[PDB]
Amino acid sequence: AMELEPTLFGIIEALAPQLLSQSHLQTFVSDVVNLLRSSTKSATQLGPLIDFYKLQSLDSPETTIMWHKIEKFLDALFGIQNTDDMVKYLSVFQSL
Repeated sequence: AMELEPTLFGIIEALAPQLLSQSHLQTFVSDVVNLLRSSTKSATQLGPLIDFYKLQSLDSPETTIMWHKIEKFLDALFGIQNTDDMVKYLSVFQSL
């Protein structure tokens, strides 16, 4: 029953309330899933993606931590190589 893009949308908003606008969080989720479903992952395109959004963001201790939780959440996600394990991982973060 879990579908990937709205699940990620919900988790990111729970990690980082109000950090991104609705429109930008959706664009971010779409770019994340595009990288996640790419055939072969090269280097670490994920961190550069996140760094790009972080340039547009606020310096404050709250938002710094929000971005750290996002990048650790996504780093582990991009380590998961099969779908049932991914569902399990996401279902854990759905408690937040």
